[PDB]
Amino acid sequence: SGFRKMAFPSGKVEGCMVQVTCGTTTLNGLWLDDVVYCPRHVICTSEDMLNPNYEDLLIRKSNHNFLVQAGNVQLRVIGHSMQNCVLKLKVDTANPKTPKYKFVRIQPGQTFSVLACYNGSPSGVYQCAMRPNFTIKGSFLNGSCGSVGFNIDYDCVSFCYMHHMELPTGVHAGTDLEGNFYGPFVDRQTAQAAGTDTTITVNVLAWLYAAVINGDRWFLNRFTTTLNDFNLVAMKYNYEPLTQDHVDILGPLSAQTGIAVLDMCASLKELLQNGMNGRTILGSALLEDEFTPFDVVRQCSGVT
Amino acid sequence: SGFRKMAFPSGKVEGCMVQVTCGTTTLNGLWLDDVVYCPRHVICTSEDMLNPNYEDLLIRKSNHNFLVQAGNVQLRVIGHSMQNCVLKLKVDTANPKTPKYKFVRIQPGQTFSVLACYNGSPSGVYQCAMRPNFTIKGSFLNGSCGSVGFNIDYDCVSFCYMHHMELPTGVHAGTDLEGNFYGPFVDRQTAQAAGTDTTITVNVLAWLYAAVINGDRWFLNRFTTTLNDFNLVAMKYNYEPLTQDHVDILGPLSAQTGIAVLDMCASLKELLQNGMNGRTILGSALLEDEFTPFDVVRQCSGVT
Ligand SMILES: *CC(=O)N1CCN(Cc2cccs2)CC1
Ligand SMILES: *CC(=O)N1CCN(Cc2cccs2)CC1
Repeated sequence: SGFRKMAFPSGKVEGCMVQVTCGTTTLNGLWLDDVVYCPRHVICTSEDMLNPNYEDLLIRKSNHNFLVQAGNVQLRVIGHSMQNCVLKLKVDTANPKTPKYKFVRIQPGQTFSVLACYNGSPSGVYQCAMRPNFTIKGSFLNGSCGSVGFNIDYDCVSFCYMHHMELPTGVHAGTDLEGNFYGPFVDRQTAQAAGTDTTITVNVLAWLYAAVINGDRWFLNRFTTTLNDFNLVAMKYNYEPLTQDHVDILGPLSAQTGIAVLDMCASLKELLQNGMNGRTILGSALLEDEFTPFDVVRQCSGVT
Repeated sequence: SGFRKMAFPSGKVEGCMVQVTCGTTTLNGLWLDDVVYCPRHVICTSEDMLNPNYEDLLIRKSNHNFLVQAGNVQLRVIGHSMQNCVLKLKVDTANPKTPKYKFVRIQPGQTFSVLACYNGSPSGVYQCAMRPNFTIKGSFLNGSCGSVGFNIDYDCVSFCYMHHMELPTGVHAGTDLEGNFYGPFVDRQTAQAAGTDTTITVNVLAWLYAAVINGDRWFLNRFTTTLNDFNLVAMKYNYEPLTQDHVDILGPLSAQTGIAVLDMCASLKELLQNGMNGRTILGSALLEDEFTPFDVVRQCSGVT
């Protein structure tokens, strides 16, 4: 028992982190097979970041200008190309620690682990979610760019995020491993404001199921609701509308606990309207929305 | 910017996890050099757990009865001994992935990362603190015992915890790597109740400093207090008394932010007496106490 914000074991990803330096700029790169992936803004000076023309800036860079270092050993760059907002640096050596991997582009509401790195060296691992406004709430200082987000399915790492930017509001923006940003963000030092950070309703319900499984049951009530009635309340509280697809995904949690999804919706509706009244659920005083239904099942069953 | 509950990268510890089976019982073991460490309750049947006499039960076990498997390869057990509540199984092969390591016994208030494992296989990593009542609030199902808690200082892993038990209240108890339990807990299926889970005051203040560094400043007020005045409030709210040692440890955070430790104490005092009023600090609606002053400095500076 017990329920924690848990990240995937990071070892498989630690074996892929390298340092990439171009001129005076240093960030992280992801070494998979004979390719090192990194944000294209590694070619920029802080002055270039104002209105960069990446294709033009890249013309002034040759293979020998990209310094790639894995631990204390240098990798030889034999090619470079730009794909959207990432650079792909072909090196002459395949990463011997390359795990089974995939590049996936996640949807908002999906969670992942981040291995925050500086100078190609891992500093820590934490769990994130792709917010409905396509930002993530991470922990990233200067030098952390190129750190990646991932999920693991037994022995295959699905990389889903690469860190590129911090908005003036302290929230983060990045790309998938094809270099396409999540949301409307651009790799430029300009005014970029995030939209409404709505709450991921299906995740809150999954977390309420985890609370019941782990003994926290005070919030269970004698009520039920419908999807349409619940959604009137979800609209008022800036929660994502709940769909039948979300109800279907909560099926296994409903089956395990014996609590119908719409009854859990009614508990969530009372929690939104009445508040917590100074009480906690799984050690939290707010409704947690960065656990998906799959994360709850995984943690509650002990998948390795 | 951004501040997250961050665990250490787990790779160094993943390389040490093995499965240990004795009879019909399977849990995790920690393989360092040619020794595998695991909870001594691996020798028990659920029936033995009621009132086990470990020295007597161990007499019926020989080296060949301890099945140790690292991945899909079996390790040969050439010796076994009991040290307090852990068994040390000497194997004929040194773990080639043994990192630089130390065994440390932590104090309450200290934080650490847990690599939750099942059948010697890592499932996830999360951050914990040794509570003032010597329990930890983890996420551990049957089979998770033998999972370890650790801190890393650059390339040396300091192992501080090994999972052994879950109390009826859903909280966890375990030992250091010498087999001595934290607190008064015993490895027996008996009535064991935890004492008051008081809040780690110095950790809350460190986290308030992290909030100011990361932009959350609404709780800063025009007041100050003394250690004795603050402690009258800390007593009322089940917070640990603050000492001059704690004030000294907060020195670097005070220096960085320009906020005197006693002024931050006064902010915390108002937060305790007035509550949050529906507001949040670093995405939390309660005062977080599982970040030490050292964790805050580490995360805010990017130590790898
Ligand atoms: C994440 C990180 O390391 N940095 C340093 C480089 N910086 C370049 C810029 C991208 C957009 C505007 S400036 C991003 C943050
Ligand atoms: C943590 C874990 O794997 N388990 C299974 C074995 N169980 C034995 C007992 C220890 C004290 C009472 S029963 C502990 C939990």
